[PDB]
Amino acid sequence: DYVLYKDATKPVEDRVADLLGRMTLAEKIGQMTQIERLVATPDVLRDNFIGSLLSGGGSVPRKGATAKEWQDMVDGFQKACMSTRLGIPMIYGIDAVHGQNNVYGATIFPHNVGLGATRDPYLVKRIGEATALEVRATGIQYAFAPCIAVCRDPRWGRCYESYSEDRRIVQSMTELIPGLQGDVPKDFTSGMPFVAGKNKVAACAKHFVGDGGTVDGINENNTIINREGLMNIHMPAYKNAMDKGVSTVMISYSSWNGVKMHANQDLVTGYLKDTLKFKGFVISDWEGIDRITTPAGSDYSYSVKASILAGLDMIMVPNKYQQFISILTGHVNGGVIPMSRIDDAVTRILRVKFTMGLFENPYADPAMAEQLGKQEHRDLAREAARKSLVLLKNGKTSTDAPLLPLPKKAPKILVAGSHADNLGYQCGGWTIEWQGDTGRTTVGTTILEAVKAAVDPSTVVVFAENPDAEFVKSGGFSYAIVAVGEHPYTETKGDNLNLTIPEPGLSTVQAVCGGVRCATVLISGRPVVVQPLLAASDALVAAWLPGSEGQGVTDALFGDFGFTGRLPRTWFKSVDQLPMNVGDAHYDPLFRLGYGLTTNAT
Ligand SMILES: *[C@@H]1O[C@H](CO)[C@@H](O[C@@H]2O[C@H](CO)[C@@H](O[C@@H]3O[C@H](CO[C@H]4O[C@H](CO)[C@@H](O)[C@H](O)[C@@H]4O[C@@H]4O[C@H](CO)[C@@H](O)[C@H](O)[C@H]4NC(C)=O)[C@@H](O)[C@H](O)[C@@H]3O)[C@H](O)[C@H]2NC(C)=O)[C@H](O[C@H]2O[C@@H](C)[C@@H](O)[C@@H](O)[C@@H]2O)[C@H]1NC(C)=O
Ligand SMILES: *[C@@H]1O[C@H](CO)[C@@H](O[C@@H]2O[C@H](CO)[C@@H](O[C@@H]3O[C@H](CO)[C@@H](O)[C@H](O)[C@@H]3O[C@@H]3OC[C@@H](O)[C@H](O)[C@H]3O)[C@H](O)[C@H]2NC(C)=O)[C@H](O[C@H]2O[C@@H](C)[C@@H](O)[C@@H](O)[C@@H]2O)[C@H]1NC(C)=O
Ligand SMILES: *[C@@H]1O[C@H](CO)[C@@H](O[C@@H]2O[C@H](CO)[C@@H](O[C@@H]3O[C@H](CO)[C@@H](O)[C@H](O)[C@@H]3O)[C@H](O)[C@H]2NC(C)=O)[C@H](O)[C@H]1NC(C)=O
Ligand SMILES: OC[C@H]1O[C@@H](O)[C@H](O)[C@@H](O)[C@@H]1O
Ligand SMILES: OC[C@H]1O[C@@H](O)[C@H](O)[C@@H](O)[C@@H]1O
Repeated sequence: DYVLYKDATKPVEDRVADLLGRMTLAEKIGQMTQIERLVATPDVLRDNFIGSLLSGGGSVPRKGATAKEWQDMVDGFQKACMSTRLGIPMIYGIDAVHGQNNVYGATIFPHNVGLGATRDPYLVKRIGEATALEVRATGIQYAFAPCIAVCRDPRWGRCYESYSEDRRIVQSMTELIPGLQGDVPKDFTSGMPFVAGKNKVAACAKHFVGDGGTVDGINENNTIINREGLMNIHMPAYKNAMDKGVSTVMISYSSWNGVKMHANQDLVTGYLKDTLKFKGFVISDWEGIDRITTPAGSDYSYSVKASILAGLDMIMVPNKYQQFISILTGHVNGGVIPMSRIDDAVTRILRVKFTMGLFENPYADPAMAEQLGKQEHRDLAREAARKSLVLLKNGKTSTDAPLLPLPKKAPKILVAGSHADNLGYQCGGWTIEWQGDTGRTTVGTTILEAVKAAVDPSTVVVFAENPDAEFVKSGGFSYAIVAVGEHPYTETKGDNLNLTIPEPGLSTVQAVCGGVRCATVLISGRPVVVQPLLAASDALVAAWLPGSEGQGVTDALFGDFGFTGRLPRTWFKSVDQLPMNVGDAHYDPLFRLGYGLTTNAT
């Protein structure tokens, strides 16, 4: 007879209910299971009725794989899922958090902290739009973004993933969501999931909640704050996310007052689901349920019970799916987890899948492949990088000539520093590899290449990675541009109690600026100890992690555009002051939140 769930003209809620009523326990638990492409095979996907796949950081089909290679991979998995009895399409997720950043040749946008510097939500919406297109270029339908953490301590390894220490700025930047997913209809019910169709992707507000509030910025640790503080600082942007129809929410590894977020029924069910009326699906973080226990994974049976009873809908396993499925099945057969809980998880997963059009377009569109790295998107990334730059100093004394903007025509100029010609360094973490990497890892333009592309043909450009003082004094240079800063990092590898840049960095700046007027470009995920760099430099720019389009930097250095970025975080005098945020009783910054010098276009 007629099968209502397969009928594209029927309302989503009717299709969900029709399909849910047909499913076995195995088919239901399958929908709740998300696995790594690394453990996926056609038989695994078919036999376990798997609901979702992901690529973790650096999980790619081949080094340098084309958009088509990605589409073929995703479609191979989909074909297996579509061959099950009910033919429920899988959804494939990835960390597309500054562009489609795992993919070779994808446009890499500035990381979130630099976007916060722009104070430009429409720019961020446009970045969401371009990112959706590059993700769909690779056949992927689901991006684990935006990170709406409000980072309250820059010692956190993920501080660069947070738009600001100020929740109001994070709130405004939730415009990423309708960029990724499309604008919701007039009349939209807050908390319903939304994706416009096959040219958009499902978004994910993460990581719920207080991931940016942990003690001493220790990643995955305890956020110790009263309910009023949680609701005033860490929660607000989730409500903007509900209003904008975010499709999914990912749970944080962190704890709130000692309770694991992955086990917190009060917040996940009581608050997110029952108060905010969230109707999309709630996903774990990677091995998030394993980490409820200490040691992690020491009581996986408890991990499954605690997380599923808390209200999580989809588990990012991501590897040991057999153990997950077996344990969850046993809990349901034993009456420990009720069928109502399973039915709720599956209703939410199917709701997102039907809403986004996945049953109508389960396969990739080969005509989208050319969206990857498209020049228009690179032009956008270049605009964003330029807008993100914060000018901290432009002259050593109030009476010096301003150094910036620099002249494009000069006899001889010097470009120097470990970050001047290093694409990997300028992109930072979550670029190609999970932790990012060094050197030419993708298609882009380094600061050195941007300088050579910008200057008059008569300008001789000399590159020296780490010149000594005599080299500079003898070189006959008009000025120097020196780029230094942090190496790429992600998650706990970025936790850092000293916040001092690696050497050589300061030593290079001192050698260069001691011999010729210099503009220092600081590449970092966060404020770092900066007084010695300032003391040496004529001009200093905080460029954050500007991504693949290094011409964004030189657009401002050479005065094609004026500097406009403003600090989205407090710049501390000393790490012993931390945590120290705008509005604090004792607020003694080196530069306040909102500080930024300006220039005018030449
Ligand atoms: C402030 O605190 C931070 C965080 O705790 C700390 O930085 C970390 O230091 C660790 C050692 O103390 C280091 O762990 C080791 O890393 C070895 C390899 O490290 C290189 O490659 C990784 C990526 O694979 C980078 O992240 C590192 O920055 C480092 O990169 C190299 O750095 C040199 C010097 O600038 C450069 O010339 C190279 O080109 C560059 N290489 C690359 C590929 O980019 C590893 O093999 C060891 O087994 C060990 O695990 C850890 O990586 C680092 N984390 C970072 C930077 O995010 C600071 O202390 C050190 O800084 C490093 C760079 C080094 O110079 C140490 O001697 C410093 O003490 C702390 N600062 C202080 C205490 O003043
Ligand atoms: C030389 O540089 C000056 C400093 O940048 C610049 O004056 C600024 O111009 C900008 C852009 O027009 C002004 O921003 C606006 O401020 C409004 C009032 O609050 C906002 O409602 C606007 O939205 C806009 O704010 C920006 O929105 C985007 C976001 O990303 C930014 O962070 C945010 O600032 C800004 O207030 C001016 N600042 C000051 C101190 O005056 C000069 O531009 C002048 O000439 C033109 C371009 C015109 O816009 C004038 O109003 C402006 O004063 C610039 N001079 C020249 C000759 O180019
Ligand atoms: C926040 O971070 C702190 C610091 O990492 C966490 O405390 C640490 O927890 C680990 C257990 O995961 C402890 O390691 C264990 O130590 C015992 C010795 O007592 C040893 O026998 C075990 O094999 C294991 O290595 C570690 O000592 C401990 N450190 C401190 C200073 O307490 C803390 O649990 C984190 N909090 C949250 C909510 O995540
Ligand atoms: O080390 C590889 C894996 O580690 C995980 O903890 C990261 O979150 C994944 O993105 C990554 O694929
Ligand atoms: O790679 C999937 C997930 O891995 C986790 O380790 C990170 O915390 C998330 O930000 C990421 O989306």
